[PDB]
Amino acid sequence: LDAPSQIEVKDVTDTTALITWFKPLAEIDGIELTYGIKDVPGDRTTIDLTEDENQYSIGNLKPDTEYEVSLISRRGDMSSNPAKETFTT
Repeated sequence: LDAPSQIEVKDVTDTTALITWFKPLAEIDGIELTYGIKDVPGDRTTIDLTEDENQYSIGNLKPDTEYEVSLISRRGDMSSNPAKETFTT
């Protein structure tokens, strides 16, 4: 599976951020989005999106903190390779 393309984090405030991407080429059941404070290994929330969703708004983040977001395309048993980006509030 092809990973989501043109992933951009925009509209970042001290506590919120908007993640946007382009839908993968291949048909997929959904996208798994995982985000958390970059250097805290245990801080990882995963959201399962449906194939139709192309953006996700995150709130209640910590100010002046570096975060990492990772996205994977899914289709049954299969998953794409993860694509990751960092952003700072």
